Amino acid sequence: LQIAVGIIRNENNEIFITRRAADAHMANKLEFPGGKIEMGETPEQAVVRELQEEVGITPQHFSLFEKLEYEFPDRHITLWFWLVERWEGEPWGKEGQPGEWMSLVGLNADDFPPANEPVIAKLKRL
Ligand SMILES: Nc1nc2c([nH]c(=O)n2[C@H]2C[C@H](O)[C@@H](COP(=O)(O)O)O2)c(=O)[nH]1
Ligand SMILES: [Mn+2]
Repeated sequence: LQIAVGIIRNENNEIFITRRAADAHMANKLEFPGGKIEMGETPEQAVVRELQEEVGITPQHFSLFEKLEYEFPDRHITLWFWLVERWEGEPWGKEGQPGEWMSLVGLNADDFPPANEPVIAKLKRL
């Protein structure tokens, strides 16, 4: 299971975070909008499509900030963390999910999935 997520951050060094549903894997956890990279699709396409679907924006000139693999108690997933600094549209809860800007400095890794630990840390430096 390959996963593409977008680390969306504005000029104010804030990132746009969303909270996962109470009945989803890693429920109630904070997260970077993202989803499964589908067949016949590239990870770059997957992140654009996913952000469009989840927060209504289209990533532009983004880079791969981090790529890693994590083993959850019942599944193994590869995460593709894209740093998105330019985009069209305004990020919002397009799928009716909680969404808001969060200072990079005040992020608490414990709030996100354990898989994001290194990314969250590395983030506090760029
Ligand atoms: N969207 C998203 N999923 C994440 C993050 N970290 C992380 O482990 N995941 C995991 C949780 C899910 O098992 C999977 C995403 O699949 P869904 O979007 O279908 O929930 O990847 C993250 O920052 N964003
Ligand atoms: Mn998702």
